[PDB]
Amino acid sequence: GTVKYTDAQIQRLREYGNGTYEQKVFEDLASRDAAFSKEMSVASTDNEKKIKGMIANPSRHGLTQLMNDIADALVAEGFIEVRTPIFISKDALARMTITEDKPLFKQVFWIDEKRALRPMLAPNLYSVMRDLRDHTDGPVKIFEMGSCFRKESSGMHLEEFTMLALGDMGPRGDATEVLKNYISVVMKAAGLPDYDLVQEESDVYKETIDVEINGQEVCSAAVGPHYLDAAHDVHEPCSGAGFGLERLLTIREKYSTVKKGGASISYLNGAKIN
Amino acid sequence: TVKYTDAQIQRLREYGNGTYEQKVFEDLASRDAAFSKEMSVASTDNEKKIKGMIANPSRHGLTQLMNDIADALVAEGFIEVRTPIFISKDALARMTITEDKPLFKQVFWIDEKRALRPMLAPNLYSVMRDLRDHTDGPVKIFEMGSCFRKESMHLEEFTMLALGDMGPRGDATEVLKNYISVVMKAAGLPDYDLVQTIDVEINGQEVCSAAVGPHYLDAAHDVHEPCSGAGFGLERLLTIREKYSTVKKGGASISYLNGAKIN
Ligand SMILES: Nc1ncnc2c1ncn2[C@@H]1O[C@H](COP(=O)(O)OP(=O)(O)NP(=O)(O)O)[C@@H](O)[C@H]1O
Ligand SMILES: Nc1ncnc2c1ncn2[C@@H]1O[C@H](COP(=O)(O)OP(=O)(O)NP(=O)(O)O)[C@@H](O)[C@H]1O
Ligand SMILES: [NH3+][C@@H](Cc1ccc2[nH]c3ccccc3c(=O)c2c1)C(=O)O
Ligand SMILES: [Mg+2]
Ligand SMILES: [Mg+2]
Ligand SMILES: [Mg+2]
Ligand SMILES: [Mg+2]
Ligand SMILES: [Mg+2]
Repeated sequence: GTVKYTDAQIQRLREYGNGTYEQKVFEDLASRDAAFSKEMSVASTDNEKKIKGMIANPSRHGLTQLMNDIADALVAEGFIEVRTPIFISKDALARMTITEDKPLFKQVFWIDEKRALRPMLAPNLYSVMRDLRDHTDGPVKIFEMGSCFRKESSGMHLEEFTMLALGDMGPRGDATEVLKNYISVVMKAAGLPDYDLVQEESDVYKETIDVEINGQEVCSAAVGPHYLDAAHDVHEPCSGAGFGLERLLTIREKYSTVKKGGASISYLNGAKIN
Repeated sequence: TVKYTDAQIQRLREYGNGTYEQKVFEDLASRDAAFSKEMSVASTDNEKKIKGMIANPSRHGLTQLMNDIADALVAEGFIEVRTPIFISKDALARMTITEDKPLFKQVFWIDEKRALRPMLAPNLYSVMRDLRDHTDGPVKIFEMGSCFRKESMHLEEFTMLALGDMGPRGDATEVLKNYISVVMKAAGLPDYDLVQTIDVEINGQEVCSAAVGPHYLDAAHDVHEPCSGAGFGLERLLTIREKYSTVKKGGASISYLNGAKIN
């Protein structure tokens, strides 16, 4: 038939269940509602089994594990892991071209008149990369994993999310080829070797190369552009990429929403505890 | 006798991780000679350390400390959790952090109803209680993450380790002291003092506060679960272990990287 679960039913099923409910079709409302009742019980049973398993076998958190898996792969390739402050300045945002008129500006959480929660890692990474160039003539390769914040409103969007951002200044070889190779290192280390690279428009970067899995963006990457590099006193080929770690984990683990695999007081590693 | 001047101490600590406050000199000329030499050594040592990190990169020192402690706690039966940085005003109020408490004035507000967490306890206690709804046995969990406080060994953003144990125990104080030992040994700081609630100090500097039975976290229930917990400042632990001359060098920064100044 053509009858689907209602939007409310889909939300109720996804609360405790990680099935693919949006695909189901039914002949009529009675059959839809009977199937909903059955699948709500399955979802709750499966959820409880997962919680009992985590209690019986304590483990590192799934998001922490993914971070460690990727970070170890990048260190093995000669990337320095950095940690930078969550607070950044209004000026730092302006140097990314994120000023009052831009849409991303409206998504920023301000702490005071001059400081904000970072919505991206690039401002701090540009700073650190430029300073590291003072200490070497070779490539400068760094990465950070940490929380970024944006006002949002819900598909694959969190207000606090974990970005992995990498930067490579002065790469040996063509900057685009080098960028594609480091994307490959990350994706394989994350357990997601199958993905598409797709050119997309960008307010900040003009054009990005995005990593998409079945049409879902999990990363944006860019070489420069020159104006952005020069705004950070960078005067050589440069590239970087930013990955959404909860998005990666959600896709790999087949969680039905993006809210289950990261930080939460309701979910733990895909299962709802309350 | 003369010591390094206050300005000389600050200048030496900018690039250097020596212990400069103890040095004594016979006269200004010898102080100034020693200062010039120690400044030069600190700067060259710093440059070499940065060149070594570029040449042979490693996991960040703070990330490594988190992993070392986390490994040890999971081996002891603790579940790792991650909770949001944002918490509600009501959650703080249930913490007893109300408009009158001095910590309240240290809170970074995001809007009228939400703040950056100044500690991990409110979220950790909530998660422990919910996990206890799913088992008959005790629940032991930990989190490591950023907390935020307006401040004057203090950082505005710092990394807390918080661990908790809820449910049937038996000699809760000795069990809590053992969890402290597990963390401190895994961090590479086996020598410390317990002080009085229990505080952990190294040479007089607080690095952890711990408690049995903080039933104030649970005003919503008449009957409480037994519980204990402990909170550690990870930058403080790393600074002490690595002998960095300030607390600003081992954690998150755009001027320091693993103890060394990059600008
Ligand atoms: N609110 C969010 N929640 C979770 N992940 C996010 C969020 N915003 C961005 N990301 C991730 O961070 C990566 C780099 O950020 P960025 O390129 O600025 O995202 P974006 O273009 O705003 N993505 P989108 O909002 O889906 O169109 C993205 O590719 C996502 O994987
Ligand atoms: N601003 C800060 N910067 C770094 N570490 C901190 C900070 N505040 C607290 N900590 C650490 O977090 C642990 C638990 O927090 P808490 O018990 O609230 O600290 P506290 O009593 O305010 N300590 P203090 O401010 O040194 O007197 C402390 O023992 C410290 O190791
Ligand atoms: N568009 C997303 C993802 C993205 C794209 C290109 C980037 N290029 C860089 C170059 C140098 C240093 C850091 C970066 C950086 O993080 C970066 C991040 C965002 O920024 O949120
Ligand atoms: Mg967006
Ligand atoms: Mg996009
Ligand atoms: Mg994008
Ligand atoms: Mg204090
Ligand atoms: Mg204290």
